[PDB]
Parts: sequence; structure tokens; C-alpha cells
Amino acid sequence: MKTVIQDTADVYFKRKSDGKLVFTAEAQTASFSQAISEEKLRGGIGNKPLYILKSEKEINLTVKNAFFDLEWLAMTQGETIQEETKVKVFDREHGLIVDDTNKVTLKGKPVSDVTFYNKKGLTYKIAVSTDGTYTIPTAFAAAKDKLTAVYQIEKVGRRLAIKASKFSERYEVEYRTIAYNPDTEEVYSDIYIQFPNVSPSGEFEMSLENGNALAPEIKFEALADTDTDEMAVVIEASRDE
Amino acid sequence: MKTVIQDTADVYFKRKSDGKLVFTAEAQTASFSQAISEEKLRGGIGNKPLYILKSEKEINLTVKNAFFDLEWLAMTQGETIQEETKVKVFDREHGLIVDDTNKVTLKGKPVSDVTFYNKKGLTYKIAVSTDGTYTIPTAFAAAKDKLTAVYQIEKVGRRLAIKASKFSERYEVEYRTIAYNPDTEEVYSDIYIQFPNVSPSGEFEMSLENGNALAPEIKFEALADTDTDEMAVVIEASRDE
Amino acid sequence: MKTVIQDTADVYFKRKSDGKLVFTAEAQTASFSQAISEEKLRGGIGNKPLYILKSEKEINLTVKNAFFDLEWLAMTQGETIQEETKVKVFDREHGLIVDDTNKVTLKGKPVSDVTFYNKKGLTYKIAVSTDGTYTIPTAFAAAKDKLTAVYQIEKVGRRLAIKASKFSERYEVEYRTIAYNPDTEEVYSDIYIQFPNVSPSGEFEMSLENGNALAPEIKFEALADTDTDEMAVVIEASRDE
Amino acid sequence: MKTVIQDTADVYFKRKSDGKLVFTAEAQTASFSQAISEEKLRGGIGNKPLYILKSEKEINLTVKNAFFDLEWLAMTQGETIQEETKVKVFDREHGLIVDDTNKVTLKGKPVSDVTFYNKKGLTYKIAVSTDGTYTIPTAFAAAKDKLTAVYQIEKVGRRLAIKASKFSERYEVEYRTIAYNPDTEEVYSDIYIQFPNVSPSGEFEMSLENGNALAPEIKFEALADTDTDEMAVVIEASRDE
Amino acid sequence: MKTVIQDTADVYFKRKSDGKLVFTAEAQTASFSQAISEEKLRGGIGNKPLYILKSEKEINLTVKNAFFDLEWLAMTQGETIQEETKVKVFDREHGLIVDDTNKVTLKGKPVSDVTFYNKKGLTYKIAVSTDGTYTIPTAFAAAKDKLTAVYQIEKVGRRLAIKASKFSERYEVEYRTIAYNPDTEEVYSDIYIQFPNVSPSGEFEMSLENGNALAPEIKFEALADTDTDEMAVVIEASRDE
Amino acid sequence: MKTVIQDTADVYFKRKSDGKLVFTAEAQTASFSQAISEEKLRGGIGNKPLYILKSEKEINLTVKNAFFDLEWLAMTQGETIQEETKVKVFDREHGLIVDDTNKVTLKGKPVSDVTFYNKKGLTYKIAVSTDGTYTIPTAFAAAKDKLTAVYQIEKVGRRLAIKASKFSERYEVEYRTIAYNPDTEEVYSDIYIQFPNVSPSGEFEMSLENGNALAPEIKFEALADTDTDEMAVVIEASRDE
Amino acid sequence: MKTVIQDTADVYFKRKSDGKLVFTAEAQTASFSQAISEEKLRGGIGNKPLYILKSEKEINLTVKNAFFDLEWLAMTQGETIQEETKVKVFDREHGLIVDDTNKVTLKGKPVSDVTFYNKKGLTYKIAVSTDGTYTIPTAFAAAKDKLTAVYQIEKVGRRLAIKASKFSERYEVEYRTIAYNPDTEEVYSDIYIQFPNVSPSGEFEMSLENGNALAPEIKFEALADTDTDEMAVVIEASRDE
Amino acid sequence: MKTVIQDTADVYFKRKSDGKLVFTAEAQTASFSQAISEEKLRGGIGNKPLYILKSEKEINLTVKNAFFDLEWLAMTQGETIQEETKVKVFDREHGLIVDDTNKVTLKGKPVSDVTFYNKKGLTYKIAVSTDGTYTIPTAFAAAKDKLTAVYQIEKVGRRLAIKASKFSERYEVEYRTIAYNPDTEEVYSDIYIQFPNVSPSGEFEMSLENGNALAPEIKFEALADTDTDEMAVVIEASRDE
Repeated sequence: MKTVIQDTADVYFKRKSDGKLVFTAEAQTASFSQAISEEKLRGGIGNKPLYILKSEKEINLTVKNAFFDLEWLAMTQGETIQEETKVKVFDREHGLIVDDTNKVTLKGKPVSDVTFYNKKGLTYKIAVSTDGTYTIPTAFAAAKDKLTAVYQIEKVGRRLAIKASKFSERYEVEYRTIAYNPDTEEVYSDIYIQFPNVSPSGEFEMSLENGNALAPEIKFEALADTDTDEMAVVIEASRDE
Repeated sequence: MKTVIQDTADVYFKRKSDGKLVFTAEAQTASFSQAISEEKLRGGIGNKPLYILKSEKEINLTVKNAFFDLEWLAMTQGETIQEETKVKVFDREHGLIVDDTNKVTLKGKPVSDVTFYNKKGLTYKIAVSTDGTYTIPTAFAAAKDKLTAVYQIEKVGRRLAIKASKFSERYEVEYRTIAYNPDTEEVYSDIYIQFPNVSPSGEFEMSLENGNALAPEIKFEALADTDTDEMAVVIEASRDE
Repeated sequence: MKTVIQDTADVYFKRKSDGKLVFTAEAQTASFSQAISEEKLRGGIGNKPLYILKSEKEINLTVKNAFFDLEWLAMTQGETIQEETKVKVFDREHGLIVDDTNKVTLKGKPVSDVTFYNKKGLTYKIAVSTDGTYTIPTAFAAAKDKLTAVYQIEKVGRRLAIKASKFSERYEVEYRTIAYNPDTEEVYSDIYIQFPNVSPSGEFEMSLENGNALAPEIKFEALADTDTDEMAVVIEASRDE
Repeated sequence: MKTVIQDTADVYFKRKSDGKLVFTAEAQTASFSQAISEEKLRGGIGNKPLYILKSEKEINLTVKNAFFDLEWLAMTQGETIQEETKVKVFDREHGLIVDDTNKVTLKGKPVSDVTFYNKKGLTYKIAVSTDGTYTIPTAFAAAKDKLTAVYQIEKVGRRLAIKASKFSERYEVEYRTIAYNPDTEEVYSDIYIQFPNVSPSGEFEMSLENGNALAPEIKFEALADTDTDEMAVVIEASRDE
Repeated sequence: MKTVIQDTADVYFKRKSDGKLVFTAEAQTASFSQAISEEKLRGGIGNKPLYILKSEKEINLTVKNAFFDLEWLAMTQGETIQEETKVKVFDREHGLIVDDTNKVTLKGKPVSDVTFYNKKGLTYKIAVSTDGTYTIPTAFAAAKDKLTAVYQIEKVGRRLAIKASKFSERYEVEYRTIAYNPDTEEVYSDIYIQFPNVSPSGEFEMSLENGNALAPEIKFEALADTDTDEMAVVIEASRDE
Repeated sequence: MKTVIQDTADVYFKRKSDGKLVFTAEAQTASFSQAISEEKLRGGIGNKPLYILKSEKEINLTVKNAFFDLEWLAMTQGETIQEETKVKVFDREHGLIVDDTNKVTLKGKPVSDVTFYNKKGLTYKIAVSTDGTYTIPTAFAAAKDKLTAVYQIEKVGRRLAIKASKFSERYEVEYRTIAYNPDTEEVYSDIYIQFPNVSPSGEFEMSLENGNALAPEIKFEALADTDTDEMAVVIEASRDE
Repeated sequence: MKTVIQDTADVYFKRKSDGKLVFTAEAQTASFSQAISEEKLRGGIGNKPLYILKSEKEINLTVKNAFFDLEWLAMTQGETIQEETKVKVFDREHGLIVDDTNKVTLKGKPVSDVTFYNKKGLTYKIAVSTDGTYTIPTAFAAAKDKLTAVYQIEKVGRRLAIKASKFSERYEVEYRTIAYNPDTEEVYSDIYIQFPNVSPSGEFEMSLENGNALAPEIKFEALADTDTDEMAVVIEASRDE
Repeated sequence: MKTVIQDTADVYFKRKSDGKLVFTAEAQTASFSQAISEEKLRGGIGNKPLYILKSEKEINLTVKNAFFDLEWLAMTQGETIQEETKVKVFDREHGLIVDDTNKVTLKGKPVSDVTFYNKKGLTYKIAVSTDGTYTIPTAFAAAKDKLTAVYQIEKVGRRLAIKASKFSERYEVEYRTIAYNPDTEEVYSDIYIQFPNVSPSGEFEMSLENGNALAPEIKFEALADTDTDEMAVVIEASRDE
């Protein structure tokens, strides 16, 4: 019976090392693609084909969500997130007014060497002062001027490390979607697609566009189950259960 | 006479072994492509080619429909759709309330472990309780909290299997489209593009995106016929004869 | 908890030799991408164990701004910016009128020879005259006609030479962005991406087309740190801690 | 400082062979690109990237004007335009009336074979007639019908021949543009880019579309100077000096 | 000399196909608004305009009448008015009182079913009431209540179908205006804005607004006649004849 | 100083080719506009507005008089008034009474087919009767009725043609107005707005409405001067000097 | 608390360099509007909209006065008033009684060609001389008849200059309005609206009609400040307490 | 049944982040609008026939008050109001009489600069004088005259900052209104409209006309709830309960 599919799929992930379950109900794209190649045998005067050898197969999976979480990034690297880490980040203060004594006051807690910029693009590089007041040369900026400061601070958070010697883990995936009857407009069937023995391929892109959304990508490549030689199964149920 | 084409084509199939005329008249795209490659032999002082050798042709077919059928994906593979098979799928139930005596009531019928998710993110693996209720611990959710449950259940339906198997059966594809007269507007002729020996290959792509129009995509490669040494025939049949 | 990221990160560049700080709070695009090398351990029935061989990791960075700064040009070609340098540039004059005695007046200060063009299109090349008035041949121009003049003048300003010597130095790069709470659209956390050992790369396209802004684009590419074996660090710092 | 560029550039070409200078004040695209061959050194466990190998620094130039001028595309192809030459061109005549004697009369001076087309799309292949009168076959058309004709004529004009020949001519190129101050909306700087020792590499591309401007394109390749190992210089001149 | 005009043009429409004439009546509004669309070509610094590529013109007409006639909708559609066509409409019979035995009669010659509405708005659909009796159930209404009845009858009259394709029958418009002497204040000239080969355009609007006249409006687009290119002609006459 | 303006008009046009100063007259409306294409450059977190890109500065002109003159239609389309051209116009006559012999006598001079309208809506199209008497068909009407006739006649007068070709005439325009001092309500300043190098464009619009004297509308477009690069000049005078 | 506003606002303008101050105390309208870009984030089964995904922001200002000040046009175009400049203007004279002996006495000081117009309306381009009376061509008019003349004079005053390439600078704007207590009707608070870093926008309409005042209109677009990221400040202060 | 509504609605706002309730009792307009968008899937051959797909709904809310309150536009831009803050405002005195010498006094506390204007219109800037006396050049104005002064002062009040990187939060809304009866005219029902999960879109327009009341306007955009899949609910009632 011909159907019409118009939604995305609910995607279920399972880890074949411990038994974790990661699910997504806000998917934006769920796709799977196939590829097959064959070889032919030829010989004799005129390399006419004499046989058709075995055809090989490969299957790829792509999943794109509409949210962001660090678990999707931890999946593609195989490295555990570390809670409560002390990191060193950058910070910037704008609109600082010098006094007639050529001194500015910093409201932050500078850690590294402080950098000062003025309205012409010149740079000053001055170490951390104890009392928060610095001395600025008269050639840099005159009294009643505007300066900006850049420095570093300590913060607390979570950490994920993208190393060069960590590609890990093997998963199992399921897709679920619905299919409609094209005559009475009612939902007719539920379609399930099962992939056992998949491996996460390293193809990552984080584009922080102007506006827009993130929509992370995750990509898998399918293998064959050892017990029963299957790579993907498609089940078309019905509303007769 | 020069004409105008502004519509898609019907994509009749027919297997050679046994007559199974597969029909589709609600197509969205039908495309045909040709490429030619060539090799040469080099020579003496000037590296000029001497004589031609090993020139080949290759014709590729692409069909994109608008509806969806499981007998359209069984053509790329070589397996068969096994009716009436009992399978295992995931299931999800949102919004379970924990009562005063730290218990939750389950409305489904699991055939595996039950995974519970709280409002920030966590896991709890418990086994099937024949009574129907489950005792959530105290450190997970206290009372008047909303939890999510994920199971595995059983269902009956059609079941395909994408294996690495032998694809043998060859088909006879034929397209049909009508052409219009630019001067006065009525049909002038019908255009047929009959491929005489085609072999399932190339690739497949199922992209489930959150809009609509799944548009299943299939490709084929046309090989030279044995008796007539043909690959594709283009026919223009006028409506005046 | 899942969040929504709709913004462009602020970028910070720091040279690892001295510590020059160049930042941008006006960026339009900031992205990084990953790549890996994949192959299969396969062959057929004999090599039934199929396994994915993963090797080699690539991390690339691209930043697109909206203003123009010459420090970005100086970064990709390691060379200090010469300042207050006398140079020679072209300058043209339009709409000059020939007098009765075939003598035109130039109000510029030429250095090289002077080239004169007429309205139909020719060229007269003459040397420099001290008083600033040049004789004109009778055939090339007539009385009360229109001419234009081109020469070279002297100007001062900055300079930066592109030599056939590859750049040097390595940069620490930081991206900073923010994430939003889904259910109640308030700011939840700040996300930092850090690259500790990253080299620039030469991929420039400085296209100046009419009616469009410049939007410079710079490309970096990452190498492993020699101690921690890292290439990038992703930090998610909550705003309530 | 951080300037804004929102306009194209005026270009200047000077030939180093004799003396010539050609400029543009109407260009539509001025582009300058750099390409460098980069490979990686791979090491121990995980095939980590450690060092980058750079070579082959090349610079290319792209100029697209708004007018069509035969002297400008003669730079990218080394030849000379032979003015005032006779040549053979194609000609087409429409709307011919045939009398009752199956006779047709042409106007013009054909030099080659005459081809006739009817209203259905058939071809007639009559040779040249001395008095410009032809006798169409009865089956081709009847009285009070309409036919069109194709033949060849001779014309006088210019002529440029594209061959396989070495040009070996050198130029000096200069680009000039203006740059505004973002917080005062006044012109702040003039930006010059200088290329000595350029050569006209041949990558011509000409596309004529349906109702669209042509914008001819010419490409150049910049080579290193043999006196100060420079390939391009960048100059920023402030109007306050 | 300085004609004053203070009236509305008396309009006449004529058709090419057969030549019937309409609008022997009084109008309210007439216009012939004219427009030109231009395309630019820009280049150089500042995007100065160089040359144009438009060569286009258009003329539009709008006529508004204070009366109603079915032919004014026949010119906005590609169809003819069919006459003596029996058609089905809706009638009504308001006012019914439920008695003890529920026996009330309807007058007329109904064809379709009758619907009855009470205070609670219950439908209680019944078939054709062949006699003048129909029952009422208790939950519908009590004794001595008020009901309203609706049904469908047949009528004979003129008809005008509206289809979704095809338009023909170019028209000729003449704005018969009258000019008055500025001094005498009596007819000085007779303005005859004639317009050959106009085409109807479908921008119809029909709204009824509680007692005000409908005042239908018709729109036209004027084209060059065949060869003379006289899309609009303005004629001034005199009373001196 | 601040002044109050209540009057208008005093508009002068002067031709550039020949000296023709037109309508030293009192008008109704005389406007003056300005348009600039502005686009916004955005970047950073939140896509903040930070610069405005401005170009394509244009100025238009609008004049509306109080009388209708064909000398003012000639400044929009370049086409000379073809004076004394015989033209074909329409004419209707009312109050025709049917006699007892089915005869209708026309006192006019018909030159085309005549159309008769009855009291109900029957249209009778008949050819020109040279005897001055018309035969009345029996089915058209009965005796002692009122009939209307419509036919074509010829007349003599002026004629202007609207084409779609060329406009190459230039003018200089000046506006004069009066401004009063607010504290005295006496005449203080004369304001002159002068536009050099104007060009007529076609944007005509005249609506003939009932009971309303029209205002013919004429539009122009100002263009940049060749030597002064000025579009409009605003001049304020003083009555005390 | 709750206030009632029924008045306009006093408007103050200040230039951000050489802070020229222009204020108005007789205004008619002071408004400002805000706009943002909206979208939707969707996903999952169905297309349920998840969140809003807000975007770029815009603020526009409009001021409408009741007097005429030349400085408003001088801030629409980034130019300066040039005081005490001598220019040429037009002049007209009616009521010229034609004196006998072919003389007409003048009363002004013509500087250019004098043009004469007769009763029926015709031209006559004479030239210039100290002829209190010129010499009439009896061909034109007769003695004791009417004549009108038009010529030019010289007058000194202020002037502006609208150039083809001019900016609009940047400004700070302030609106002041009063608020009322709704229970007792006494002035409670003063509301200030401060717009820093705004730019004038050129869309100027200046229509002069028959007794309609002039009512100027000026428009601004607001851009964010670099230091505080502020686009508008709304203060309720100056409360009489 | 059929009810007549002649009243406005009372509005309640509820912030789902801190538990803040905002209540309106003096409203003028409460509007609620709804739109449905549907796209259709099309097949091939001949025409492109149809199939109806799933549709989407959008709901908008609009509220208008009668009193001005700073909390209303504090929700469009989510940002708190800081109390008792120092601000700089403009001020001016009129009617200053110059002294006998040539000096004037000011009974205020200027901050930045004083810009004197005279009765004819001019400008004389001078820095702040500590003695409270200012000297004017005699050419600017003379003694026994009147001048005006404009400057800045400092004040203390409440303050709202409209920033370019801050949007609103999530809210819940309810409208209440009263219906009538068309026969007994007493009262029939209370109509409630409830909107969960709304978001205030920024479509802001506050204008200050002369002698016209100010009514602030607020807009919203409905989003479906995460539990009931609902956008807005309409609740009827009755007075008989």
C-alpha cells in the first residue's frame, strides 16, 4: 500500500559497552544512504566479460538535531566530560576614563599581562598592578580619554578535550517514523529502521553563523552483525495491532 | 518540429525472468545521463598519441517518485519482504508521576528493562515487575515529580533485511512524456526513452526531513544489449499517425 | 541541559612568541571542522571480521569578520608592518581644457613622466616641466577640447611586503559564545572553545566588488599540543556559578 | 584602525616593454588571491600531525570590467588584431512567399550553398542560382506557403585569432580603493595594492546569457621581483598624513 | 485656451471579434495611468550609473460604474452568459410552533431536505416531508416553542460560470470627456482619449457594505495596436464647427 | 531664522536647447523629493547594527496645475501636436419614437454600423441606411416606444499620440515661494529652489471624477551637473536687503 | 506608577564633533519605532514550533515640525550654510501698457535675455540695453494694449548645496515630554528619551500647496554605541519631589 | 446562542521565571488573530495534480492600554529599571536681558557648554564660567536686547536601557470579557481566552501627537504548550450558574 511520509524520525542510541540509552525527540534530519560496487572478470582475445563477481555494500547514517548538548560531542570523541574544572578564559572591559594623573581603575581581577587599546589602534602591554591603578604614558592617551582593556580570568565549568589519539566506542541505532494513507488522510503505518553494529565516523562541523541555529551533525558507518549477517532492517507495522 | 516539454514521465518496469509489470504514474523526476572515457598510446620524440584503444560508454538512470512503497526498496536489494514477523521495537511514555510511597504505575507491556529519566538527566535500570508498579529510589525523585520511561516491546509486521546478497534480475525501463507546439498550444508528439537491459546499482538515499516529500530515489545503470548491441532508444511518435 | 545557540563567537588571537593580543567583537562567522581517515578490514567470506580502521585527525578553523584590519593580513604573512614609509602611487586628473597657445596647466606634483589622453583615445607621453604648464601638439588636441592626465605622486603611510618566505609563529585562539534556556528564554551558560597550538594558513581572496562589503576571511589549522596531546577544549560555564 | 570598505577598486596596468599605460574607472570586480601548497608530517600513535610543510607560494589576479573592449582581451592572448579584413559570416532570411509556380525569390548575395527550412522542420539543399530565383520541389511546399533560408555572406571588420603561442609580456599592476571611518562616516584611508612583474596567464572565460551583462574577465599571475624578492605590497595612506 | 474640466467621461467599449457596443450610461471614474520601468548598470567607485537597459512602457485603465449589469462581469471572464438555465438555490420559512401532536406544515415546492433550528440549535435532519407533518422529539424543544426551517428550491434565470483559464477578445476604449472655457465657463473643447487594443486583466472586487452601492470597477491594460504603436490617443475638438 | 510658509507655485521651466520660458504662472502643487538606498552592516552577538551603507542618491520633481493644456502633455512624451487631423469618434442619440410603419428616421450623419437599444435591453445592430429611414424588426419592440441609437462620426481637431520611444529633452527648473516672520505675520523671505539639468520622465496620471476639477500631474527627475556636481540649490533671500 | 500623556516633545539635536546645537520648541510630532526579526525552531514528529529565535533589532525616529528652518536640510545633507552669496533669480511683470511710438517702459534691472508675452500668448526673445523703453514689433502687439515681461535679477543671500556624494554625519537626539497624575491632574514627572549615535536618513518630501502650511519631516536611524551597547535610554525623572 | 459583545477585555500577564503578575483594568483593545498555512504535494505527467498535506497555525495577540507605565515597555526589552540614578539632561532659559556693560548671568548649574541664540538666529559657544557671568561679543548682539540659553544639567531618576542584544522572556496571558443577550439584554456569559507559552515580539511604536492621548501597544506570539499541545483556549460561561 502506497503511503506518504512527511515527518522526521525519533532516534534511539545504545552503547555496546555498558548499556547507555540516549534518545532524541526533537530531530531535524534523519538519513541513511547505501552504496554498492561490483567487479567483472574478463579474458581472451577481446576482454569480454565472463563472470560477475560478488557485489560489496556500505551504509552510512546522518543525524541532525535542533538543540545542543555536550553528550553529542562526547559521542564523536569517546572522551568523558570532566565536571568542576578550573579554566583560564579571556575578558574585556570597555569605556575606561583616564584621570589628570594618567591612571585608570580596573574593576576585574586580571591574571595575565593586561593589554590596553585606544581610539587610534595603538597597543600598550602592562603587567598586573596590585592596587588596580595603572600608569599610562602621556604619548598613549591624554587626560579625559577612552581606553579598553583585555586580560584573562579564572572560571569554573565542564571540560571536553578533543585529543589526537582517541577514537572509540561502538553503538546501535533505531529510527521511528509514521506513514499516512493517501486516500482517507489517516495515519496508517509505523516505520522502524534498525541498524546494529554501527561505528561513529569523525565528520564534525560547528558553524556559529550570524543568527541562525547550531544544528549539530553526527555521522555513523554501518557494519555487519556477527550472528546474523544483517546491516539494517526495515519494519513496516500497521495500526492493526 | 521544435517543441516544448514541461512534465515528468511514467517509469514502467518489467522483469525479464517472469513478467511483473511494475507501475508508477506519480513520478517527480526521471533523468538519463551518458559519459565517455578514452585511453591512448604514447610514442617517440613527441609524446603524441599514435592510435586509439579502450573507449567506453556508460549510461545512468535516475528515478524519483512521490509516494512510498516497500516494493520500491526491494528492487535495489535481492531479498524478499517476509510477511507476518514478530519484532522488537523501542517505546516511550512521557509524564509519569511518582506517588507518596515512591512508586510509579506503568501502562505498557515491556519485554525488556525499563529506563527512567528525570528532569535534569540521569538513568535508572530496573527489571520487569510483574505487578505493574515500580519503586523509584529516594535520591532520584522525591514526590510530585515527572519522569520518562523507555522500554522495549513487541509488534508484528512486514520485515525487510538489507544484506550483502546477489542482485541479478534485469529490467526493461520505459519513459513517456508529451511535447507541445509553441505556435498553437496542443500536444504534437509523445516521447519514449526505452532502455533494453538495466542492472540495479549506484546508490539509494532516504532523507527524512521535518518538512515533507520524502521522495524516494532510485538509480540504475544500463548495459549494452547482447543481440542488438544497443543501450537506449529515443522514440518520437506524432499524434497524427 | 539542552540549550539553543544563536549567535557568533567573539574571537581572540595571541601569538605564542611575544604575546600580541588581537581581538574582534564584530565577527560574522566563526567555525571549526574535523576530519578523519577511515578504511575497512574486509575481503569477503574469508575476511568475515570487518573492522573500521581510524587514523589521522584534522582540525580546521575559519573566521570571517565585517570590518577590515591590516593585522589580519600581517598574521598570515609573518612580517612587521613598516610605518611612515614614503612610496609612489598613481593619480589621475580629469577634464583639462586646451588654451589658445596649446598649453595645459597641471595643478598636481608629478614625479614620473606625464601621460595625456584625449576624448577619442590616444596617448602623449611627456617629461616633467618645472612651471607646471605643458605644450601640446596641434594634431593630438585642438582648442577648447577636453583631455585627461595621469602621473605618479609621492605619499606616506604604512606598508607590508608579501615575500616568497613562509610565515612563522603559532597562535592561541579562543571563541566565546552564549546559550539560551529553552523553556524560559533566559541566558543559561557561556561556551568557550580554545585552541592552544594552531598555525595560520594561506588562503586569501580579497575581492572588492561594487556595492558589497569586504568581509575578510582568515583560515587557521590545528596541530597537537606536545604535552597534553590536545587540539581543542570546549568549556560550558553556567552563569549561576 | 578598523576601516570599512564598500566599493570596488581603480586599476592601472603599465607595460614594461615600451611605455604603455591603461586604467579603469568603471571596473566591476577586482580580486587578488594567494595559494600555498601545504602538507603535514605525521608521527606516532594515532598518526598525530606535528609539523606543517609549506612551499609553492603563488599569487593570482582577477579583473572584471563593465564594458567590452577588444584591446583588453588581446592582452590575455598574445597576438595582434588585423584591422580591415574581409571574412565570411552566416546570414538568415525569414518570411518568404512562394507563388503558384513553385518559385521563390531571394534578396542578398549568397556565397555558399543555400539551405531552406519549411514550417514542419524539413531541409532543402539548393546550390547558388545566378539570378536569385529558386524552384522549390512540389512535395516540400505548395503555393501560399512560407519558408526561411540560410546562407553565407561576406563582411569587413576586425579579426583576432586565438592560437597556441607564447606571449611573454610583463606588466605592473596597481589597485586603489577607499576606506571609511566606522564611527564618523568620513573617508579615512586610501588603500593601494602593488604587483610588480606580473604575467598574463591564460584562463579566459566568456559566457553569454539570456538578457544579462557580460562583464569580461581577465586573469593574471604575479611573479617574484628579482631585486627585492617581493610579489605584492600593501599600502595604507591616511588623509591626515 | 485654459480648459477647465469637471465631469466624468462617458465610456464606450467595442470588441474586435463581433463588434458589440456597451456603456450607453453614466460613469463615476476613469483613469489611464502610465508607468515606465528602468534598469541600471553600475560600476566604479560610488556606483555611478552608466547606461540603461529598459526601453519599456505600460498604460493601465480603470472604469467605475454607478449601476450594475451582468455584462460588466462577462468582460472580466472568458465566458459567455448562458440564458434560461434552471438552477438550484436556497429558500427559507421562518416561524414554526410545536403543538402537542407535533403537526405543522410548510408551503412551497421543495426538492431537497428541510433543516429545523431551535433555541438550543439542534439540527434533527429529516427527509422530504411529502405531507405537511413532521414530528419533534422531547429533548429538542417543549410545547409551544419557536423553530426555523431552511430548504432548497429550483429557479430559472441567467447564468455566468467562472473558470480558471483562457482570455481573449481585445477591446477598444474611448474616454469621451468634455472641456469647458475658463472664461465663458461653457464647452470649449471635446476631449476623446481613444485606446486601441486593450486587454482585460482580472483584478475584480465585489463587496457589499450595508446599504451603499456596490459600484463595480473594471481594469484594463493597453498595448500597441498592431504596427502604428498608438496605445493611447488624446483628441481635442472645438465647438466652432 | 524660523519662518512660516503657506503659499506655493511660481514654477519656471527653461529649455536648454532653445530659449523657451514656460508658464510664468500660478499652480496648485509643486513638490520636490529625495531618495537614498540604505543598507545596514551587522555583526557580533545579536547581529547589532553598526554602520549604514549609503549610495544612489536621486531627486524627483512633481508639478500639478489648475488648468488642462495640451502644451503640458508634450513635455512628458516627445511627440508633436498633429494639429487639424480628422478623427473618428462616437455619438449617441436619445428620444427616438417608433411610428406605426416600423420606420425610424435619423437626423445625423452615420459612417459606421448603428446600434439600437430598446427599453428592456435588446441590442439591434444594423448597417448604415442611406435613405434616412430605418426598418424596425417586429421582435425588437412595439409602437410608441423610446429607442436609443449609437454610431460613429468624424470630426476635426487637434491630436496627440502616445508612443513608447525616446525622450531626449532637457530643462532647468526654479521654484519661488514666500515665508513670513512668525512674530509679525509680515513678509520676510523669498525662497528659491533651483534644479539644473532636469529630465522629463513618464509617470502621467489623470482621473476624471464626477464633480471634481482635475489637477494634471507632471513628473521630472533631476540629474547631476557636469561641471559642478550639484543636484539642487536652496536659496533664502531677505526683504530688508 | 500610572501616568497620562497628552503632549508633544521638545527635541534637541547635537553633533558628535564640534557640537553644534539645534533645538526646536514648536513641534507637532515626535515618534520612534522598534522592529525585530522573528522565526521559528521546529522539529520532531510533526512540526511543532519549539522556540522563537529572535534576531536583529532596529530603531527609527521621526520628527515633524511646524516652522521652516534651513538647518534641517543642512543636516539631511552633510553640508554647511554659505552666507552672503550672490546669485541670479527670475522675475515677472504684468500690467505693461504699451506706450505710443513703439515704446514700452520698463521698471527693473534685467541682467539676461528679456522675454515678452502678448495677449493671445506668444514669445519674442529680445536682448539687453539701457532702454527704459524697448522697441515693440508691431508684428506682435499694438499701442494702448497689454504686454507682460520676464527676465532675471541678481540677489544676495544664504545658499545650500545638494551634492551627488555627501554623507549625513552622526548625532545625539533628546526628546522631553511631561506626564500627569490621573487622579488630580497635576504634573508628576518628566520623561526623557535619549538616542545616542543616530544618523539622518534621506527621504525628504517637500510639498507646497494652496494653503496647507508646510509641516517639515525629518527621519533618523539609530545605531548601537560601542561602549555600552545602548540604542535608546528612557528616563522618568525631574519629578517635582 | 447568538450573543452581542460591546465591551473590552481585562488582561492578565504572568511571568514564568519568577512569579510576577501584571494586571490591567483600564484597557482599550484586546485583539487575537489566527492564520493557517497549507502546502500541497504535486505529481507528474500532463498537468501537476494535487495532494493536500499537513497545515500549520500561527496565533497573534495585541493589547492596548490607556495609561502610560514604564513596566509595559520593560517587558518588550527584558531589562530591569534601576532607581535613583544620575543622568544628564538638556535645559534652556528664555528671556535673558543683557546688562549695561555687555554681560549676562545664568541662574542654573551648567555642565558642558552654553550656546547662546539671538533674535535673528546665530550661535556663540563658551565654556562654563565659575563666576556665573558670561560676556558676549558686541557684534553678536547689543545691549538692551533679549537672548536665550541652552545647556545640560544633571538629575536623578529611574532609567531604562534599550540594548541591542536583549530580548524578552516567556509569559502567560488571559483575556476576560462579558457578553450580552439580544432580547432580554441582561447578560448571558463571561468569555475567557487563555494563552499559555507566549513570547512578546518586538513591534513597538509610541508616537506623541499634539493634543492626542498616548496608548502604548504590546504584541505577542502564541507557542504550543509542551503538555497539552494547545495554543489558546476559549471558555464560554453563563450567568445561570
